[PDB]
Order: sequence, then C-alpha cells, then structure tokens
Amino acid sequence: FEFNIMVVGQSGLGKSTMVNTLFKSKVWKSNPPGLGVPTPQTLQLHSLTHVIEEKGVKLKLTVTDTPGFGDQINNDNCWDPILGYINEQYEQYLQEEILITRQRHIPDTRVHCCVYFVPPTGHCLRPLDIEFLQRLCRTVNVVPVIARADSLTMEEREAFRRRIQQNLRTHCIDVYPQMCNDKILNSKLRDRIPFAVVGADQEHLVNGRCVLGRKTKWGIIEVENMAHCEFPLLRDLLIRSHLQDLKDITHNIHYENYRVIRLNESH
Ligand SMILES: Nc1nc2c(ncn2[C@@H]2O[C@H](COP(=O)(O)OP(=O)(O)NP(=O)(O)O)[C@@H](O)[C@H]2O)c(=O)[nH]1
Ligand SMILES: [Mg+2]
Repeated sequence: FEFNIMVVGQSGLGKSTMVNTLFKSKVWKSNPPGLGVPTPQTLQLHSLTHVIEEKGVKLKLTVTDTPGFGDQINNDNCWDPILGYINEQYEQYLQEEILITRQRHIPDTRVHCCVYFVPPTGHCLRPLDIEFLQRLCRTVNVVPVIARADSLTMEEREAFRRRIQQNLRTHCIDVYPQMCNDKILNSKLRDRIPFAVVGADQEHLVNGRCVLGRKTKWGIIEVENMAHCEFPLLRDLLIRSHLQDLKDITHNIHYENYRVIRLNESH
C-alpha cells in the first residue's frame, strides 16, 4: 500500500531528477508523461504521490523532495529542516494513535528510507556529509548513492565506492542494510552501496527500443541498463526486494524509539 522515501543531499546532485526517474521507470505498467523541461532549483520541501503497479500489485509511492544544502559559507545546522520533517511524521503518527476517536487505519507519512546523494568527486567522504549521515542514521533508514555517476568512469566509480565504504566504517555510519542465514544477500548489497546512479526524465530510441536515458553529444546513457549505471539496483532495493523490511524497521525500531522517549519524558 503506502511507502514513503525522501531524497537528501548537496544541491545540484540530481535529486529532483531522480524523483522523476523513479516514477517513470519502465518496470511499471504505466508511467507519467515525459517532462522535457529543466527542473528549477528546489526551494521548498514538497512531496509527490502516485500509485504505481507491477505484477498486478498496486503501491502508493510518496517521494519527498528537499532543497539541497552545502552552498553557504557556514553550513552549520543545515540538517535541522530535514531532521525536523522526519520527527514531524513520527509525532503525527503518535498523535493519531492517542486520538480518542482515532480511525481504523492510521495514515502513515513516516519516511521509510532516505536516499542520500554523495557528490561524485572521486576522493573520500566530505566532513559535511559525515556529520549529516551520522545524525540521519539515528532516526531513519539511509541508503547512500553516488550522484550523477556518469561523470566518473567505471574504474573511478569502484575506487570512489571503496574509499566511501572505508570512512563509513571509520566514522561508524551504519547505513542500510544495517549489520544487525541470508548474510550472503545483504553482503552483496553492502558491496555495491553506495550505488552509482544516473537520473533521466527523457525517453530515447536506442537499438530499436524506447528506454530512459540522457542524450549527450556522444551517446545515450541508459539509466535502466546495468552496463551504464546502477539505478536498477536502487530501484529493486526500495520498491521490490526490501520494501517491507524498510517499513518494519521504521515502525518497530525508529518510530518505537521515538515513541518511548516521548512517552517517558511525559510520565
Ligand atoms: N550528468 C548528469 N546530470 C544530471 C543527472 N541528473 C540530473 N542531472 C542534471 O543536474 C542538474 C541538477 O539537477 P537537479 O535534479 O535539479 O538537482 P537537485 O539536487 O534537485 N538540485 P537542488 O537540490 O538544488 O534542487 C540538472 O541540469 C540536471 O539535468 C545525472 O544523473 N547525470
Ligand atoms: Mg531539486
């Protein structure tokens, strides 16, 4: 039924474009029309909702788009609006439970997974992103990705991925899937995280087939082709393979911890 995700990261990393790519993926039975217009810089936090379907199963997918950070001289406390929105949904869910005349089914607007966009510098994790991820992973599931990965070669993607994984362990950033016998499947996923993804809101004719891609002066970058980028790995993780596992952790771990602290401090 319901599933909510949110894109977070530095400004100019294709977060808004990735929102359109998730809804326009050719895996679903139908897609919204092609955009064909430059998306302006996101100034306000806003959520998009649409019902997608695959294999006859409908899903009410909600994606929250956020304004990018990291453009000021001093970016201190730039995580407050995003952390505030995450806790706002936990408070809404709690107030719906304690309502004396509460409805049968509680509307769930809690963020079930956060997609964190990392700049494709090719070096290591930035101190600004380290501070952001450490605060994020305490309250929400986080899956990091290498944004606009076509700016790096395949060799550069892998070397950058390994260096990101090194300082993730060094700074104790437990991203999803957390380490807490199917370890072989999650080890394969943790090997590829952060995914090297590419966004696209346009359809192009390549090899006689209509596919999503970015048209440049040298070729078409097919975003749903594993030979070009790893967007199918992110799409299958969020929507297909680990959808319920993300919701179970959000309700039983993250929201439960928020609810316990809220009720204990009120006696
Ligand atoms: N090379 C490349 N460019 C991309 C990709 N995705 C988006 N872009 C381009 O990058 C620019 C910024 O896109 P946008 O989605 O607005 O970024 P944003 O993170 O939403 N910015 P903001 O957070 O400030 O709103 C646009 O020109 C867009 O076409 C990608 O995968 N690769
Ligand atoms: Mg944007």
